[PDB]
Amino acid sequence: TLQYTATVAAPAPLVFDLVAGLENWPQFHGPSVHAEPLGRRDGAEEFQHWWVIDDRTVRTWRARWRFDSQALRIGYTYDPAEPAAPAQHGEWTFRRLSDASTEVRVEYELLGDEGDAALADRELRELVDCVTDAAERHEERRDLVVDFEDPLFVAGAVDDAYTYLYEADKWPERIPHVARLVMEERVPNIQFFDMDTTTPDGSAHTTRSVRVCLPGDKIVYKQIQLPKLLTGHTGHWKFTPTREGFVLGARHTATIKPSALPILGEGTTVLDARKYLRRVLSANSMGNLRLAKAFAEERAGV
Repeated sequence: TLQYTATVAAPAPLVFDLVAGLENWPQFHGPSVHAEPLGRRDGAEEFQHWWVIDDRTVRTWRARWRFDSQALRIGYTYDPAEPAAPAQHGEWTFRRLSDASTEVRVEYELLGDEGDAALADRELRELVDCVTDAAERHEERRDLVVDFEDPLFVAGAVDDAYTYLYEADKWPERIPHVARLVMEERVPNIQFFDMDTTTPDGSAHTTRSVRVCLPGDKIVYKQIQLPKLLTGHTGHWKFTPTREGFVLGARHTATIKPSALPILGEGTTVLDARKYLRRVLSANSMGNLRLAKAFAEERAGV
């Protein structure tokens, strides 16, 4: 049995919550793109995981988790991943050292012979490092992290709006200011693209996104090449049926980089950056939502 232990300057329940909240790892852990709950399996919670492991490759695998918020323990088993990574079995424990200090310990084993133990060790340490940072900077992140979702009712079929937001390779001809989009989808329903967006002031900004596409449900994405103002940006396009149509949701979770605040002008505060992002990101997304809505409603005979 292998082991890694670290000290986190935050309360144990907060650290436990960060690790247990699998769907939110993408908010503070670089490689994490999504985690999708798949139901129970005799008391365990089954999940599918997606990590971006280089700028054109995603690793996905199935896992089963056991969360104990009373004992502050988390058990997990990973099936073998694609591309190959070994099966793994482990346990997290979170131990009080003081009111605001915690000892995190992970004990685990790789199953089988074919793994890269060095790689697995480094990946665990980076995850624990990210947990540590998110926990220790919890109060600061309440100001740096801009998290919101804007909905729009659509009187039509989910599949039509889903197709519209899924076929991003067509956006340059459909969505204003989308000047270029270079799509890669070698693995079905896992997309990478570079995108150039123009703005009224001349300049054009390139970003790169990775998306996990869940047909009929949602598209979850993460920007892996970011604007200078951000250290993180995740979001989705979500489709929620109602009795009279469905409600398309555009979420953004964007993390401000304090050192880049001056990019918005002399005197820019964190709140100024939050206001900028909330307005600019929602305006861009609402443009997409209204286009997807029109597309779906047209196909529904209005």
